[PDB]
Amino acid sequence: SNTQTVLPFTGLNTPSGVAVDSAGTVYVTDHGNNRVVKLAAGSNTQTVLPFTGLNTPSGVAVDSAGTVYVTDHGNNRVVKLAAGSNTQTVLPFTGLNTPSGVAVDSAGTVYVTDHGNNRVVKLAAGSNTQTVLPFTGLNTPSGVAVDSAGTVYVTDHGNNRVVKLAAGSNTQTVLPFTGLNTPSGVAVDSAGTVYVTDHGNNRVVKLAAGSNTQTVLPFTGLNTPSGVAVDSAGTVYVTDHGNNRVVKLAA
Ligand SMILES: [Cl-]
Ligand SMILES: [Cl-]
Ligand SMILES: [Cl-]
Ligand SMILES: [Cl-]
Repeated sequence: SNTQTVLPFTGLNTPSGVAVDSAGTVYVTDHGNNRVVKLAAGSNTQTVLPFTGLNTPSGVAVDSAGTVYVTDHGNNRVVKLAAGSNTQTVLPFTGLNTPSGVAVDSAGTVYVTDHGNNRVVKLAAGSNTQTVLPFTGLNTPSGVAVDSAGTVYVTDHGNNRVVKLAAGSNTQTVLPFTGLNTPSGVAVDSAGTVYVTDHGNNRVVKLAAGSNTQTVLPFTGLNTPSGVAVDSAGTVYVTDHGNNRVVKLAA
């Protein structure tokens, strides 16, 4: 599609992350209002998720159980809320510094871009022991995504590039995007196509698995886009950060 739609959220303030679940419900970190909002497909009435004490939250993810995970950026912590629960829990990460993105794989492993420490950390389901992933040379990494094969994709924000690590690998590779400015968000769909918010160029770009030629998606009028998600139908959702809105484009 080249007809973008603005989702009917209301009262957003410089939103920062977006996630979409298997039913098409959209979840947004409403960064400047210290809250997380949720909108079912076809609804025009958002709700606010009952997180507690968030400080300029940045990243959001939703797992197969519908549990919502948020990087509570200003509190140096990651929290999660089971669907229909009113009580969040704090995940047992250690040493985080303004965390910025979060992803969860099919095994429940939680991946976090530990932004201010230039690293990516992960926690397995039920574990208290985080691991630092063997990326190298990251500058203020800003988004993370993980595909069905366990390959981890990271927007290396300060180095204008996207890197990936295959499961079990100790050596990253750089994806062949071109011309990125301070990339923020990243998403990967079931076919392995990688979508990136090219933050400083006000555009969203994508790269099919095996391709060396990116495509620019036909969004218009974006301002410093900040997060991206893709649903099972291939619809791409972007937090249009500087325009206080969320926009989508069917494939
Ligand atoms: Cl901001
Ligand atoms: Cl901030
Ligand atoms: Cl930064
Ligand atoms: Cl910005």
